[PDB]
Parts: sequence; structure tokens; C-alpha cells
Amino acid sequence: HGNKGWEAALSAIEMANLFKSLRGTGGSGSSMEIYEGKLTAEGLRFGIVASRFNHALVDRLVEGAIDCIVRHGGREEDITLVRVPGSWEIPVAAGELARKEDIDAVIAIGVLIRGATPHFDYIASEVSKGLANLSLELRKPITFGVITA
Amino acid sequence: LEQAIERAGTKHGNKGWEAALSAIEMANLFKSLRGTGGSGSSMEIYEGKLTAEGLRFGIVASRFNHALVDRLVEGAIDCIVRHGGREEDITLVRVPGSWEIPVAAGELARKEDIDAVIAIGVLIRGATPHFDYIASEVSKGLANLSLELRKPITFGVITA
Amino acid sequence: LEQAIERAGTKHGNKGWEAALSAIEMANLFKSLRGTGGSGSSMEIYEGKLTAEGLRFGIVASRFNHALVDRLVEGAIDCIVRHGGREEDITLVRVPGSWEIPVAAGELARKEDIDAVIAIGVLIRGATPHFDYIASEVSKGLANLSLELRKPITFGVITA
Amino acid sequence: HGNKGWEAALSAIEMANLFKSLRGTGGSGSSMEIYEGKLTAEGLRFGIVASRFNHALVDRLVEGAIDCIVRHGGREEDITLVRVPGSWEIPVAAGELARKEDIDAVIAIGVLIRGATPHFDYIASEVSKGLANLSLELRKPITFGVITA
Amino acid sequence: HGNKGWEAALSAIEMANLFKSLRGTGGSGSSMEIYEGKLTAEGLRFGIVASRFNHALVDRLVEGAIDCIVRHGGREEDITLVRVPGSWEIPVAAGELARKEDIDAVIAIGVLIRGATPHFDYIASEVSKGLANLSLELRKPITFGVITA
Amino acid sequence: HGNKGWEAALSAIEMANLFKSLRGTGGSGSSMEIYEGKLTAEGLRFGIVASRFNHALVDRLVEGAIDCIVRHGGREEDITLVRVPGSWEIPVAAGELARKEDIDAVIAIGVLIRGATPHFDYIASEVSKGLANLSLELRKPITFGVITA
Amino acid sequence: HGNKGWEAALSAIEMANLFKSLRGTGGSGSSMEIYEGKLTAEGLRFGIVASRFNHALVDRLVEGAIDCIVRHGGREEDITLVRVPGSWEIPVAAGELARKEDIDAVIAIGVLIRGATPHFDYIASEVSKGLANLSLELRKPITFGVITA
Repeated sequence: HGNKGWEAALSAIEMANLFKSLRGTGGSGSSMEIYEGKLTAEGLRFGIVASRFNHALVDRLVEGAIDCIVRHGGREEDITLVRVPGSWEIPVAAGELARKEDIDAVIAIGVLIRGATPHFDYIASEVSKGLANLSLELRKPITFGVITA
Repeated sequence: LEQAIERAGTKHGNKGWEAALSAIEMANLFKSLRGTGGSGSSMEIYEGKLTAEGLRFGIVASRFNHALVDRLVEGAIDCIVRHGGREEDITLVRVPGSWEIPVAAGELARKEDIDAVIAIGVLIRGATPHFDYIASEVSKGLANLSLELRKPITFGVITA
Repeated sequence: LEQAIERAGTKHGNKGWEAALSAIEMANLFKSLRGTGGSGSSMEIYEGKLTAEGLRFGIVASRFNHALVDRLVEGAIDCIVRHGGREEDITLVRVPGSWEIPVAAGELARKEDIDAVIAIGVLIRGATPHFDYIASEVSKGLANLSLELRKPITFGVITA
Repeated sequence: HGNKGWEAALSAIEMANLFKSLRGTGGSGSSMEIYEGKLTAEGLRFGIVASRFNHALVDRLVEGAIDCIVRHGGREEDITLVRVPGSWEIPVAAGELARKEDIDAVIAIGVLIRGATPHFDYIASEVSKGLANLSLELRKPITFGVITA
Repeated sequence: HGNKGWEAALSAIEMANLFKSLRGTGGSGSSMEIYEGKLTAEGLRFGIVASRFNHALVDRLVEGAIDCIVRHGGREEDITLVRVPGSWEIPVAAGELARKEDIDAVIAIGVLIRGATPHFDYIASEVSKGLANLSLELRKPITFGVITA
Repeated sequence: HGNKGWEAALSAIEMANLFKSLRGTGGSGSSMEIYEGKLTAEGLRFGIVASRFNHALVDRLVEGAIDCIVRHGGREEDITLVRVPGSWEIPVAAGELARKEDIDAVIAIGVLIRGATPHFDYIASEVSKGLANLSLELRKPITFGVITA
Repeated sequence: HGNKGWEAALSAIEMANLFKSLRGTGGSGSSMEIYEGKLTAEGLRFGIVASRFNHALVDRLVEGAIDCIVRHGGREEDITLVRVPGSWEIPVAAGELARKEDIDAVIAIGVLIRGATPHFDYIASEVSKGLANLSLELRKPITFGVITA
């Protein structure tokens, strides 16, 4: 409920609904047009990409994601799960799910080593950079569920 | 005599072995997503196989600290053959230094008869106040190539 | 709903996975020694492959603490299919308790169309002053069967 | 039902069925073959070996073993009982019963004294080691009903 | 030189030579017949079975074994090496090398966990027991090069 | 096996068989007709009613009841479970399950507190009196799994 | 919260929903059809019968019953309260209230002060015995929340 898996799922549902309204027909006007996202999950298609490093922690995060979607009227048939060896492959794996026209949002869940002993962690910066660029290029929401040790 | 000692060493858990194992799973996973689909009525889980038969690979490795790089290369080749791969379906490319691994990686990845690329190198003196501009470019460059070409690239350098 | 949670769990490093991986390598190693031989002029190294295609297996598992044993069984089956094995070539046998795993193991190993046997069980209260006569018999019995029949038997119980 | 005798009979009955299934002709195939032992005790001939030390306790255990076989469809005519002067003679007598082609399982019932001595009871080890060895040589289940005290 | 790998190899060379003389023709007599083994390794065939657990320690032990044999006139073409996943498989692997009529001795090299927290280590006792029995049954020397942590 | 839950299942299974035998056509005759209940649990649909007071103890009993039915040939799909806030509601819920034409027996599992008071527990008497009365009116066995403490 | 009025009301809530599900359509099948009730009070009509002897204690008890219904999302308009001279009249009064086609549950509250003497065992027994028979005949839950004293 309070785990980072829950939080990532909530952002996905809101964002998916928001993009539905914007592409719809505009209103008559006469007032400021306020746009906002709903928390209803009916009729949506979702995809989750997760890793295996420290599978103890990652396992419970994925459980949270599935619970949140179904509890908000999400049908189990509309979840596609993909597993990758490690964090380095999350962005490339998320590329193929996003391009599919069936999916509406992608949730990325993972975990990264504490590190902090070197000046910079080069490997840990490409996962964040890669996902952000993919969202703008493909015009689809991608959520960052990565925990840090 | 010294040849026997070198051969006696194990090559089951070195960074090269891990890099090749990650490549085989990703290559098989891609061929599954791009193909057909299931019936339905349940959550659909995708996970790659560990079968290396029928897949063609490409390995790019540098030379600086060739004593350490050479064994990392043997680990990767050993993994492919053990898991059923065919020796005839491997391409090895050697480059001078780490600055110019990504340029070679792109040329291999652009071929229509390659499935994954394993990149092997060594980084020297990672703990230094000066920003290692060379080091950050190798990591950044390989990542961008993977997304553009929609082909996995594995990155198994060892710090030093 | 609860079915999804159970399926979401990973089965990559459990004791069952390790037991099945050890069996595949040993079975392939045996088919190499018993066959042909090399030319010579160098030290001859024998090492098994990790290809599970064409091999028939047999798994024996108990019931006490069936909640834990069941997932260990899934790990072993998952390893075989991932490494290229065929689901049709597996035989599962279930037994009441740990005292009588070895008796079932012998019957499977004596078939001419089985290559290795994976044994899965649970041992309870290993730290006790009384000599667990049941526990020592399971370990001793499986070992003797392996040597007599010249066939590998893997032993992947988990203490508790 | 909570006595060790009832437990011993159940184990023997369903291994007798498992072995009958294994050595028979295989099924159609095309899927994983799973083998299990039913609790039907029709046409199964049993033998029981029982000691006499602390004859009071051992007496009720033997009743449980016979009771279980009759309830589960067993014919009373197909049970053979043997009595031995003590624990040490159980392995020797059990082997004599096992070699008979008109037997499908054997149940060993006995009581062992407390091993308060620093050295493990040599007699205690041999009976466990003997019964186990017999099962492998003759390929026939031999259940273990020894109860400590 | 002083590592346990060296010591195991030395015993193998002596034992292999000893069995050569015993099967030879007997002497005239007139005095006590003293038999003893030589340290000459020419013309012999050797086999080594090693594991991978803690491959750092095991690797140097295997290096010692090869050095000792070659330094005593051992040709490199007459060594066969077999690797197994773990300690549990040493006895069964050593079974196949021994039966081959080409080999004259088998050296077993390995390493076992410190343990000592339970009352007994069941897994660590079968490797020792298995190798000893195999030597008597097959009538061939097998050396125990297992280190303990 | 020694828990009251295993005992309750056995009683229910073999009355379900007895009633199936009685209402069927009679035998040839010419001798005394003796009716008995087999332990085969094929094609028998069961219902279980379980309380929640002291949920720890009641939890393991229900596992025994389900375990017994599957071992004796029962299909897991043919069991219906109902949970009630306490002991007082067992008779009322049991009657609802009993009237279904797709049920052949019912098992009542519960725990009752000690009757240390001088007056007998009125709640304790009613559940025994209620379940017994139901069996006669509806002509369907209702096993009694209540365990005192 | 800590008064028997609390518990009686809480139990009634669970039982009301439980019966609604059972009479309704079953589940998708293919597994154990576990049934259970929730604490959703909305949409339910209740009724309370409370005595008048020792109104001091009874008054607070009936107040506790009110708190559950309003607190758990039950309208204050559906509660129906009926008062009677004493404990002897609770059964017959509850029968009339229960038989109404709208009242979906009933609660009883009282104090059996005279239970300290065996002479009251006659009147004491009937009230608990009577309410039990009402529920079975009419097939509708009737909670029993009296206090002994």
C-alpha cells in the first residue's frame, strides 16, 4: 500500500486517463479549460518491466503494482509482464512494450546498488536518462519505480 | 607446461561469462515479443530462454591490459558453446583502446545477421577527482546505440 | 488474484534450480566420457555442456511441508524447459515422507530411458542432540544407489 | 488414529499402489507424467513384524495397523504377523518376510529405550540401518514404526 | 610445493609403482621380501577429478598436482582432467575414470565448508566414505586431496 | 492425522457412501443384508462451516479436513467453505448449505471455551442441539468437529 | 466498544451480507468457492428487541448497538427498536419483528439478573432456547447478546 510499487502504479493510471481526454474534441469555451486525470482503471492496458537483481525486494514491489491496478477496476487479462537480467536492460526492454499500440502505460520497477563510494555511478545514470528520453520520443507515459539501497 | 596451468583455470563466473549469459536471454526474449501472441484469460508473462542455438553474436574487446581482457573473452566464448552455440557463428573484433569501442559496436549491430553484441573492456583508475571523460562516453555511447537500433548490447567492463 | 502473486515470484536461484542444473551437466559429461576420445598431444579436459535437449529426467519429492517443496519442484521444471528441455520427457513421483525417497529413486534410476534423477525434500529440526537416524539414511542411501547404477543422482534437500 | 501404528499402515498402503503403477505400461503421453499412490487397499498382502519389549504399548499399535488395512478395503486373510524377542531381531525377521513373492509391503513396529548414555545406542542405529538397506536390495517398501520413549 | 595438492600427487606416484611390482613374478627367496614404491613417473597414466566450489582455492591445488607429476618425468599427454559442479559428485565422477584400463591412479582434489555448527555434516561424510569403498572394489589407488576450511 | 479435523472428514465420507447404498435398489437377497460405508470419495461434494474465534487453532483443522478429502480421491473443485463470526452462528449457516441439492455432507468445525461457571454454557448446548436437529429434518449427515479447550 | 452491545451488532453485520451472497449466483468455479461476509452496513434493514428490567445496564448496551450501524455506514432511519416488559417476552416479540419481509436481521439485548439462583434456570433456559429455534425455522439470522449477572 505504502511501498514504492503502489506509488508508481497510481501515477500510471492517472497519466493514462489524462492523455485520453486531451486528444478528444475541445469544449465550447467561455472559461479556462482545466484538464485532470481520473483514478478509474477500466478498459486500460498496462505493461511492467522488472529485473531480478535482489529479487527479494523486487518481488514485493511487483506484488504492490498488481494489487493497485486490480483494486481500481483493472482486469487481470490486461497486464503484460517482462523480466530482464538486470537494471542495464530496463530501457531497451521498455522500448518494445511502448511501441505496441495495445499498451497505454509502462511501469518500470527495479533496484540499484547503494554505491556512493565512487565520484559517480555511470551505470545507474543511463537507466534514468534512457527512460525519460523514450517517453518524449514515443509519446507515452513511463513511470520510474526504481528503489535505491 | 605453462599452457596447462592457463587452461586449468575456471571461466564460469567471470564478467565475460555474465555478459554472454545476459545477451542470450535478451536475444531470445526479443524473438518472442516480436512474433505471435497468447490466447488470454490470464496474466501473460514473457521470459527469455537460455538456448544459444541458431543465434549469431559479435564481440568487441580492447587491448589495454590484454592479460585480463583475454580471459574475459574466453569466458564469453565458452558460455556460447556450452549452451549449444556454434563456433562458426561468432565474430571477434579487437580495438586499441576504450575510447573507441562504441564506434566498432555500431558497425556490427547494423548488420542484418547479428542478434546481440557483447562489449568487453577495462577501465583504469576509476577513483580520481578529475572527471574521466573517456569513461563516461563509453557507457553513454553504447546505451544510445541499443535504443536506436532496437538490438541488445551488453556491457561487461571491469573497473581497475 | 492470489494466483498472480504466486506466479510473480522468481525461481532462478532456489535449491531446486541448483539441483536441476547440476543434473544436466553431469548427464552430458557422462555421454562424453563413455563415447569417443581425442587425438592427443595435449592435456585432455572433460567438462559437461549445459544443453538439456534430448535428455529424459525423473524427479522424486516428498510432501511434508508441501508449501515449500512445491516451489522447489517448479524451479527444477523451469530450469529444464528454459535450457531447451521438452516437457513431455519428465516424470514426477510424489512420496509421503523423507524416510522413503531412496526406495523410489532406485526404481526410476533402473529404467533404461532415464539419464539423471533430482531428489527434493525437507529436513526438520537438524539441530537436536538425538541422532536423526532418518536424516542420515536419506543421504547415505542415495549415494550408494548412484555408485551401483553408474548414473548421477542429485540431492537438493533444504534444512529446517 | 494418532498412534504411530495408523501412520505406518497409511505409508505402506500407498507405496504398494505406486510401485504397481510404475512397473505397469505407460500412458498415452504428450504431457508430464505424474505418479501418485491411491489409498485403495484391495488385493494387497501385508506383513507385520512386532517386538515384545514393553508388550503393553506395542499391543495397541498392532491393532491400529490391522484396523487401518481393513477399513481401507483390505481382506483380513491377507495379513501375516511375526513376533520377535526384541528390537535387535527386527531386521533379520523382516528380510525373511520380504523375500516372499506373496507380499507387497512390510511394517516394522517396535519401541526403543531412551539413549541417555553419552554414546549413541548401537542397537538403535543398526535397526534403522538394517531396514533401510533391505528396502534397496529387495526393491520393496519397508515402513518404519519404531517409537521412542 | 608444500600445498596439499603436492602431497596428494606424491602418494599417487608411489602407489601406482607399487602395484606394478606386486603383480610381477616372485623372487627366488632366501630372505624377507621387502616391497616398496619408487618416485619415477615415466610411463604412467593419471586422472584428476576436481570441483568448482571456491574455485580460488581449488585452482592453485590443481596447479600443484600438475607440477609435481611433470617434474618427476610425467608427460603432459598422460593427464586427464574432469570437473564436476560440486563435492557431492566427486565419488561418482571418479567411478568412470577408474574403470578405464588406461588410468593407473586417480587424484581427488576438492574443498569442504567449515561447518562444525551442526552435530554432524552428513554431506561431507559421503565423499570420504564413497572414495574409500571404490578403491577396494576396483583395486586401484585413489588419493584424497580434499582441504577443509 | 491426530487432529479432530481429520477425524471429522472420515466420518462424513463414509456416511455419504452408506446413504448412497441404502436408497439404491436392493441386492439378490437369500441372506442377511449388511450395509457399510466405503472410504472412496469419488463424486462426493462436501461443505465445511468454520468459526473464527481463536483463528489460530481453527486454521490447522480446516487444512486437515481438506487434506483428507483430496487423499481419498476427492476433487478439490467440489468443496464449499463458509466462515462465521462465532460458534452461535454455526447451526444457522449449516442449514443453508444443507438444503442445496448439490451437497452430500457437511462438516462443522469450531472451538468452545471452558465451562468453568456453575451453569452449563447455554451457547454450548444450542450448537449441539441445533446440528443434531438439522440432520433429522433434512436427512443428511452433519459431522461434529467442535473441540473443547 | 468493550460492551456486549458492540459485539452483538458487529456479528449481525457480517451475517447479513453472508446470506446475500449465498442465495446469489455462484463464482466462476474451478477452485474452492470460499464465502465470507464484509462489514458494509449500507442497504441493510435491522431491528432490535430490548427488555426493560434493569434499564440502567440495558440502556447503555442498546446505545452501543446504535453506534455500529451508524458508524459502519448504516442509515439511522432503518433501525427499529421494540421494548418489552421483561426477558420472558423477548422470543415472541422477536418472532413478529423477524417475520417482517423487510427486516433482514434482528438483535436481542437483556440482563438475566436472577440467574444467581437455580430457580431461575427454568426462565433462563427458555429465552436462549427459543431464539435458536426461531432462526432455523424462518431462515434468518438472530444475534443473541444478553449479559449474565
